[PDB]
Amino acid sequence: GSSGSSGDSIVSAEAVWDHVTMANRELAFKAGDVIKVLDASNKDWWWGQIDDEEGWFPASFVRLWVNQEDEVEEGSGPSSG
Repeated sequence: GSSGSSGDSIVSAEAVWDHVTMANRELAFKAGDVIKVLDASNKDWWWGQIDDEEGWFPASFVRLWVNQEDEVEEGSGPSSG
């Protein structure tokens, strides 16, 4: 047969940077695209689901929404005469 379940928690991450891919398989997106995490078996490998697009996206290149961490980095200095 086939059965099974698991905690009901939906995680939503946001592409921090453009993750280009030479292959179609990989779920490509642009900084901003919001992907819906379905399963997170691996430690740094989860399957994402986009409105039309679908595939697996890197967790090391995305920023979680329900994150409990705070980083300090903005960067500045455009130019100076």
